Amino acid sequence: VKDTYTDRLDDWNGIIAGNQYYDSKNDQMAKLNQELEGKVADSLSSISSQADRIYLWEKFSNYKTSANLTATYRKLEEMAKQVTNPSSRYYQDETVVRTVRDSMEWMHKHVYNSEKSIVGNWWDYEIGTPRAINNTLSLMKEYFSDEEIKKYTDVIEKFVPDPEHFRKTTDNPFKALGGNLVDMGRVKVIAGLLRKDDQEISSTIRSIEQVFKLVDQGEGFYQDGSYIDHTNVAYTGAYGNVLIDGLSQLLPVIQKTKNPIDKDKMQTMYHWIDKSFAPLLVNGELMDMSRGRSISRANSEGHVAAVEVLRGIHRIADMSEGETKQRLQSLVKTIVQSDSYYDVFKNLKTYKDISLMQSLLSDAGVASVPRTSYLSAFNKMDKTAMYNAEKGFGFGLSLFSSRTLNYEHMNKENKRGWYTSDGMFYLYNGDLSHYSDGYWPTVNPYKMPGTTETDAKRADSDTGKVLPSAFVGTSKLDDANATATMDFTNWNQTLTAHKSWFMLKDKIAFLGSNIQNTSTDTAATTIDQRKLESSNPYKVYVNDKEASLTEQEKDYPETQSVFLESSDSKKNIGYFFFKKSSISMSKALQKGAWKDINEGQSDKEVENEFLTISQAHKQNGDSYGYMLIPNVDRATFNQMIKELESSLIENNETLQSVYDAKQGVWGIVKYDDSVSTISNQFQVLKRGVYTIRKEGDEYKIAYYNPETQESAPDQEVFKKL
Repeated sequence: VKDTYTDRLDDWNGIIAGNQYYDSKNDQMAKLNQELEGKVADSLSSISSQADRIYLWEKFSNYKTSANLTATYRKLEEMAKQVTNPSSRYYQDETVVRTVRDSMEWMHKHVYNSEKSIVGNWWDYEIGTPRAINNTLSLMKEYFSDEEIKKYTDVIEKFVPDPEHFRKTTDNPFKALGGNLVDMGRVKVIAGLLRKDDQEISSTIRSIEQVFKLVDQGEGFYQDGSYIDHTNVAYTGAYGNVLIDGLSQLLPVIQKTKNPIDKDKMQTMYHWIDKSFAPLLVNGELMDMSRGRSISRANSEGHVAAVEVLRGIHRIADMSEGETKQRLQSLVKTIVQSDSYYDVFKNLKTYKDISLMQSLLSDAGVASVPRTSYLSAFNKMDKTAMYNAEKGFGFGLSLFSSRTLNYEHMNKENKRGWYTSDGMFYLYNGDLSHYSDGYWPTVNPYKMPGTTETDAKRADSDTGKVLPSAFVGTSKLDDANATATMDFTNWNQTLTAHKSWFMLKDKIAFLGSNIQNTSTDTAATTIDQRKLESSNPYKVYVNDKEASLTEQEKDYPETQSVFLESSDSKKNIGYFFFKKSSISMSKALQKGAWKDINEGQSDKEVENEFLTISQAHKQNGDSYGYMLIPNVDRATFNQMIKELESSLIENNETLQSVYDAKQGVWGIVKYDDSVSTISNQFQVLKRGVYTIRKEGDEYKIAYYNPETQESAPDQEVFKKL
C-alpha cells in the first residue's frame, strides 16, 4: 500500500537510482546506463536457469566465500535499477522481474537467511548483502508484496538486530562508531521503512546521531576542524570523506521522517564543511596529507577523492534552505569550476548527483567567485593548510607528534609512507596534476619534500609510530600569517633537528637547526622533489645563471638561490637561501608500479621525471635556511630576494625567527624560557610559537604553546622595549 513509508522509499530510490532524473544526453548518464544495460545483459545470459540449480551464477558459486553472496545480490540490484528505468530496454520486462523475484526466493531458501551463521566475512552478511537487498526491494517495491518484503528482510534483522553493534552474532561484537554508523543507517533505516517499523527507524537514527558531536580527544571532528580516526591518525580526507559522503546520502530521508535530526546537530555538519573540508580543497584537489593510506590507491588520487567530498557537500546544500543552501552552492560551484584538470562528472556515480551538478554549473543565480585566502591550523591533527587567493597557490605542511601517527600502513596499503609526515610540505600551483598521474608510485619515498632523514634503508613491512615530543604546533596570527614547529626525531632515533616553518602571505620560510646524527648513515634534507610535465619543461637558474641539470647529481656550492622557470608564472618556483648553502640537484626519470606501494594495486610500470634538490648535513649541529616563493617571475623573484636581505632574525638551537619588513610581521619559535630580543624592538619570554604584527605603536600577538595546546597573556610571553 501507498503510505508515508513508501514516500521515504521513493526518496531513497531517487537518491540511489533516480531514474526520474534520467537524460540520455550527457555521456555521464547515458554511459552509466549503457553500462548497466550490458551488465544486466550478461547477467541474464549467464544465470543458471535450472530446477535443481546448485547456485545462481558460476562465477560466484561457492557461497562459503561471503564475497559471493554480496556479488550475487548486487546483480539483482543492477537488474532492479534497469527494470525501473523508462529508458532501459528492460523497462518493465517480465523476464527480469520474474528473474529477481525468483532469484531472491532461491537465495532466501538455499543461501542467505536467519538460519545461517556468518561464514567468511561478517561485513558481507551484515553490510554488503543487506544493502543490496534493501535497495533491490526498495526499488521494486511495486513488484513485491509487503508480506514478501518482511520475509526477505528478516535475515537482515537476524545478523543486525542492534543499531549500536556489529557482529552481535559473532564472538566479538563491537560498537558501531563514526563511519560504520552510516552503513548502519543504510542497512537498518532502510529496512526500517521497508518493514514499516517505526522503532527500528527511530532507534537507528538516534544512534546515527552519535556522529553529530565535536570531540576534544580521540576519533572524531574537532573544534579547530581536525578529524582523527583509527585512534590517532589524521584522516579528514578518507574516513572523514565517507562520513559526509555517506551521511549526505541518508539525511534527506531522515529529515522527512517522524524522527528528524535536531537542528543543533545539523549546524555541526556545517561546521565540519567550513572548518574541516573546505580548507583541504585546493583547485579541485583534496590535499593528500588528510587522505591516509588512500594516496596509494590508483583509482583515488586527489581530484578524484575531492569529488566524494563535494558531491556530499552538494547533497547537503540541496536539502538545506536559507542562505546556508546558497552559500554552499557557491562553495561547490566555485571549487568545481576552479578544476581545469579533472572532469568532476567522471566521479559522480548516480543520476541525481550528475543532474544536480549540471544544474548548479549552469545556474547563474549562484555566484561563483574564486575563494579568498585562508590559513587553517589543524593543531589537533598536526597539519596546516594555507591558501593565497591573490597569487593562486596552496601550501600543505604535514607533521605528526606524540598525539598522532606519522603514517598508516595496513592491509598492505601505503607500504612506503615512512616520511610523509616528517615535515613534508605540499605546494599546489598552476600544475593541477603534480600529485596525480603516478606521483605516488614513482616519487622517491626516501626523499619526501621538506623532510630531514638519513640514507638508511626502510622496510616495506614497517608501520608508523607517534613522535616522542609533544612540541609540534602552529600559531596563526591571521589568514595569511602563521608559524609552526616540530621537535623532530627520526624513526630510529639517530637524528634530531628543530624544524620550523614561517608562512608569510605569499611565501614560506623553512628553518632547521640543531641537526644531530648518531648513526653512520649520511644525513640530508630534501628541499624538493618535484614531478615535472613533459609539456611544460622548466628552465633552472642557480644564482640567476642558467644550469643544465643531470640525471646523476651536480653539487652547487655557495648557492644563494635556485629558480624553476616556466612559460606560465603560476608554476614558477623560487628558493632563496638566507645564507649561501651547498646543495645538490638532479633531474631524472623515476619508475615505479602502484603494486610496490599497495599489494592490491596494478604492477604496471609507471614513470615520471623528477627534479630533486637536497642539502647534505655532514657535522653535528648543522642547519638549513631558505624561503620558498611560488608564482612570480624571475625579475620579481630577484627583486624580492633583495628585499628579504635581513629577513632572517635567527636560526639556532633555542630560537628561530624570520622577519617580513614589508608586512611588519615576525615569525618566532622559542625552545626555552630564556629572554630573547627581537629586532631590538621587543623581547619574548616563553618557550613556544609566536606570530607578531606591528600595528603602529602596538603589536598584535598570536602565541601558542604546542605542548599544553593553549595560548597565554601578552604580558606573560611578550615585552615591549
